[PDB]
Amino acid sequence: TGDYTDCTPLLGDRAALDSFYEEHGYLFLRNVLDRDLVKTVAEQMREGLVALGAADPHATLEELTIDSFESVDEVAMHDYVKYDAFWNNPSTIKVFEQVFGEPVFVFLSTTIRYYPSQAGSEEPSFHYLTPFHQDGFYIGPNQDFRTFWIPLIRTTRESGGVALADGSHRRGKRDHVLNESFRRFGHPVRGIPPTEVSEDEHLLHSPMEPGDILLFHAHMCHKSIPNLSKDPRLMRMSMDTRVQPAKSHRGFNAMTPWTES
Ligand SMILES: C[C@H]1CC[C@@H]2C(C(=O)O)=C[C@H]3CC(C)(C)C[C@]213
Ligand SMILES: O=C(O)CNC(=O)C(=O)O
Ligand SMILES: [Fe+3]
Ligand SMILES: [Mg+2]
Ligand SMILES: [Mg+2]
Repeated sequence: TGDYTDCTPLLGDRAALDSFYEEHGYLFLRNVLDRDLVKTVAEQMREGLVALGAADPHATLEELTIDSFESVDEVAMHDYVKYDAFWNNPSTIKVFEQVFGEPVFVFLSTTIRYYPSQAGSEEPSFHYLTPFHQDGFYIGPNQDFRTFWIPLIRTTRESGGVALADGSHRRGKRDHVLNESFRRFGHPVRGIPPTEVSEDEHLLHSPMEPGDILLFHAHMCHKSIPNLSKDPRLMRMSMDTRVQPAKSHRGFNAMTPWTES
């Protein structure tokens, strides 16, 4: 469980950036998004949690917690968090265009995540997290989109985020099988057996700061890391969308907001 390689030095170099991405199936970029814009999104999520998660109205972002992710009306949270305005801000688009080397289309769907620490819990609720999977298994038909994952407040090794299997995107779609320990809508979801992820596809996770981006290939095998933070005990607050060349086919998920899919 190593660390992401910082790819920010490669942004000035089309060839070098693409070569890294091709080999590894991800890019980790530090301090490339407008931190004021990110903070505004974080504070929108915070206000949603005050209104819907019974979060402390006087807590700072890092003091924030909620009793239960599940007790929060996720549909209502989408009214609070103004992600489309963020993704489509010129400063954000510029970074996306640097990554792709061409004009882009940002998905109309974004997933917002507000996961409290469950350090010390004997029966923790982590069924709302994700098993090993590839976004391309459930998004298509085109497979040239990339997932863009951003922290809204900082993450730590203990507070979690997403773990990536380095270079796991080079053998196409992998088998996803029912996993009863991960659920959406009472339905179990499908994941890649952890045994079917090679020891050679080294698992990576680094702490990230608001302003940072993690992005990865449609066939990158990745999974949630649970929040077991204690000192500091932090929420993990993040959001993820998908982005693709403006010219590429725009599928169902690309055109359909989260609340309707
Ligand atoms: C495979 C699992 C984990 C990734 C996706 C996910 C997520 O939260 O990213 C929840 C499941 C529902 C889904 C149909 C969108 C597919 C999911
Ligand atoms: O953030 C998480 O726990 C899981 N995220 C993803 O699977 C993603 O962004 O594609
Ligand atoms: Fe995913
Ligand atoms: Mg107080
Ligand atoms: Mg392939």
